[PDB]
Amino acid sequence: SGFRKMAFPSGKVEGCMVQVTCGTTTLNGLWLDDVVYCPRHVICTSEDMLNPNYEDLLIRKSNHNFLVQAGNVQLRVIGHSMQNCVLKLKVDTANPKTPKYKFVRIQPGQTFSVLACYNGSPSGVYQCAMRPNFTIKGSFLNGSCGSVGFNIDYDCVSFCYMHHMELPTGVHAGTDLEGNFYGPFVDRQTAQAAGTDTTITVNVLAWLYAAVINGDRWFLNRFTTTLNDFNLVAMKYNYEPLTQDHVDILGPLSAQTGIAVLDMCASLKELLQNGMNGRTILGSALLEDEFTPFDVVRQCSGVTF
Amino acid sequence: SGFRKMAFPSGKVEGCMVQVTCGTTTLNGLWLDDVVYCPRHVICPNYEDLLIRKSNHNFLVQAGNVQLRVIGHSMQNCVLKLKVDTANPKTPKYKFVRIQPGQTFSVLACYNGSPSGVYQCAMRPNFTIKGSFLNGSCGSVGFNIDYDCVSFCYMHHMELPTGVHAGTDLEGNFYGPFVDRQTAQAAGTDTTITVNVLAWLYAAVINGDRWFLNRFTTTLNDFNLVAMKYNYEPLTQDHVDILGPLSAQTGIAVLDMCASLKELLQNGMNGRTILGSALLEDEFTPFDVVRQCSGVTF
Ligand SMILES: CCN(C)S(=O)(=O)N1Cc2ccc(Cl)cc2[C@H](C(=O)Nc2cncc3ccccc23)C1
Ligand SMILES: CCN(C)S(=O)(=O)N1Cc2ccc(Cl)cc2[C@H](C(=O)Nc2cncc3ccccc23)C1
Ligand SMILES: [Cl-]
Repeated sequence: SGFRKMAFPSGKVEGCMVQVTCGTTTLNGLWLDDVVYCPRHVICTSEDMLNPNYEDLLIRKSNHNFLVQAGNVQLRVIGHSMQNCVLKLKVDTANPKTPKYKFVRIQPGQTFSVLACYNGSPSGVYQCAMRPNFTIKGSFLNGSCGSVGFNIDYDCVSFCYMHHMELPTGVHAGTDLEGNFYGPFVDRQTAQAAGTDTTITVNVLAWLYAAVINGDRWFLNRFTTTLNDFNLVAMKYNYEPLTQDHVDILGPLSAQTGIAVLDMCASLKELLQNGMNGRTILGSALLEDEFTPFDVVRQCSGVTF
Repeated sequence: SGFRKMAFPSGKVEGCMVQVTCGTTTLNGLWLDDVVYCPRHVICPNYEDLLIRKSNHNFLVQAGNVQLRVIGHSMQNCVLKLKVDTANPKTPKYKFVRIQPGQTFSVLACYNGSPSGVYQCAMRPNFTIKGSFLNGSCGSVGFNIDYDCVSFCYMHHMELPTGVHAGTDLEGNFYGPFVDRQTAQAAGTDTTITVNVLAWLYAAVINGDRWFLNRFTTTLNDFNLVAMKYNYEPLTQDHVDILGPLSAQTGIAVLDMCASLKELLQNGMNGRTILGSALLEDEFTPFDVVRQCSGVTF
């Protein structure tokens, strides 16, 4: 019993964190095999950030301008290349702690663990989600650039995010491990703001099914809804549209609890209308949207209370 | 910017998790040097005469895909210590520490000696933890990291009827009035950790959330009278002293913030949130707030 925001064990990622220095800038890098991956803005000054020509800045650098530190050991850079917004530094030593890994690009609503680092040293681990507006609500200070997001289903680490910047509202923007940004964001200090955010509907539904599995049903009602009528109501509360894919994905939780997806949608419509009235759901007074259907099946028991 | 429930990096603890099987029971063990520590209920009462029947070869210890040979066994309170033939080469610098209610720690939840998740939690004033555990999680451990030294503070033993959890320090002494056996036992009425809510209000101010600040101040005595009525723990002068750094950083005296807490308790939040929460959060200590709003590394 119990339901917590749970992150993956971070050990396989800790053994990959290194410090990357270029002139006055110091940030974090991900050391996998003989390559160190880091944000390309490590080559910029604060002035360069308004309109950086990364290609012009990189061509002026040589291998020995990049200082890479792994623990108390200096690594030797023997090559360098840019791939989108990531810099790939070829080093002379392969990381003996390299785990089994993949680079995966995620979709909004997907969750992942973040290992927040400063000076190539891990300081904390937390769980978060890719928001529908492509930002993440993280906890990052200056020096955290290069910190990574990952999932560890089985013993394979799937790297999905690398931290690049903080937007004016305090939210964060970054790239997949191939250097492609999530969202319309650029690694430029330009006037850019996160779009209006929405609630991840399929995740709130999954979390309501987790509450039913843990023995709570106070929020259920005798009604059902069509998918269209649910979306017409949900859009009015800034909830993401629920698609037929979302309904199919919730199938296993629906069969386990005995409650149809469209009946759970009717409870959601009612919670949005009435609020919680002094009650909580899994120790929360708000509707939680940072647990996917997959996270709920992984964390919760296979036997409903 | 941002404020998350953050756990310590779990790697130094992952390298210590093993699976212990004895009879039909399988649970987790902590392998440090040549000793495996696990809940004594794995032998399952009078544990000493139940233990005397067992031989070293009855305890099956598995570290990854490698079998560890048990060469000795002894009990210390509610923990079983299995002497093994091999010292753990991944043993970190460590201490066994007993924590107080209100203190926080990270839990590495494991099943079959394999870590599956890490989360942050607090020792409740009623000595239970609101964790997330299924059958097979027994032996999972709680810890803090103070530089490069892991301080082990908790070992999971059982789930109570309300879904909350009970366990021991690494010397086998339970937190709370619990016993390791199937009997009628329940968690006492819980209270809110006042010094932790105050720390979290200071974190909200640091992150630019000031709607709850007011011009008023209060006395420690008047605040405690009010707090006792909302099932909040008494605030002591030690708590006030501990909040000193956050008081100087934000410019809000601890009794000035206590008056904000008083108004929140009597009026509610009125449709507003603080750090994305509609409830007053009590699982961040003053040190957690200073650490997360400063970037301390391990
Ligand atoms: C607050 C962000 N700035 C305006 S900044 O510090 O001047 N700035 C501009 C900037 C622009 C583009 C890119 Cl790709 C990176 C950056 C840098 C940046 O975003 N780094 C930070 C990252 N994460 C959390 C951060 C919290 C605090 C400070 C800095 C953080 C550096
Ligand atoms: C619900 C607890 N039971 C009644 S039990 O499963 O029959 N039971 C009895 C019992 C008695 C004493 C002691 Cl020290 C341990 C236990 C066991 C126990 O607490 N294990 C569990 C631990 N954590 C989460 C658990 C979730 C689900 C089940 C079991 C969990 C095992
Ligand atoms: Cl995805």
